[PDB]
Amino acid sequence: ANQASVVANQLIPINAALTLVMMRSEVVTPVGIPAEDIPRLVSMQVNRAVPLGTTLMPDMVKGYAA
Repeated sequence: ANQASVVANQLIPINAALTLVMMRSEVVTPVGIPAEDIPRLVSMQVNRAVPLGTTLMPDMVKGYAA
């Protein structure tokens, strides 16, 4: 597997806007939002709490559509 996903680098509280310190890139399964989309996720809000080490999925970000 070579495809990396965005993984929460800290607990992201419900309704928080994403910042760069919150997002790392890891090869995990199941695959979530592509790690190269991290720039484009900044300031978007999550619709649930995302614990440390959880893969960020399309349905967890408000307004995500790519």
